[PDB]
Amino acid sequence: MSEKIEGIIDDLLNLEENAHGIAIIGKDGKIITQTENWNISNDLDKLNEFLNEKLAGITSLSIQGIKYMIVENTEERKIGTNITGKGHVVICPIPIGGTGALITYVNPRAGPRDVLFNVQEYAKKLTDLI
Repeated sequence: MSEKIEGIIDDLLNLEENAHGIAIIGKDGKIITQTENWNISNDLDKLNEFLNEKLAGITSLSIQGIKYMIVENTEERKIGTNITGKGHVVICPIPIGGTGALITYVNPRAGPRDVLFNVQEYAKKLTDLI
């Protein structure tokens, strides 16, 4: 963790109104940082399993007791939506198809595709820092 990474996250949160939570997984599979409104620590093994699964598949992912149905899975972005109104999650691998990730909890009132432009770009900003 660094203040450079903290600066990037703060910039993303101020820029992207529908980013309601952030977590970063380092290239080693460990949590670098996360926003204080959630904790993904007890779900890290399942998150890493999903992040690193090769496609040619995992259909749901639970984070902190919220079940997300997987509606999109590429090397660039993986999207889960809770279907009881609890929100969405967007996982952007760092690098594309890699072992690090920028994870965004998405405002329940938004669609998860709404944050993609910003989160995919900010994932690329973290390439050399994680």
